[PDB]
Amino acid sequence: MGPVPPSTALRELIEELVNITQNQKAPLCNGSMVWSINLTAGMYCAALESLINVSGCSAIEKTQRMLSGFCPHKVSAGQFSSLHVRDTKIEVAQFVKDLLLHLKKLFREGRFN
Repeated sequence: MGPVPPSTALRELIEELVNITQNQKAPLCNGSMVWSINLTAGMYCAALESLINVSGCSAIEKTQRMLSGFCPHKVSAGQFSSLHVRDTKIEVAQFVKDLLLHLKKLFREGRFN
């Protein structure tokens, strides 16, 4: 069987992300907040580096693997690409929700990253 197609991976990613945030009573991480990013064609690469700032949260380790599948960006806790602007940090729960609108959005155009 060949790898999972791109559109199929997005649906798998959207369904899994929704499942862990819909049944969440409180922030999955210890209230960890992440830097806001501009949602653009490089959402997976930009979103990944912002998450590299969250450690100890197993609930998102799988998310990190799936996001990498869309962005071969090996980012280290020392290398940063989108955190150039001095924006404010936001709760991870809100970060996923804001990203969720864009995830299903590319599905309508079928243009995956």
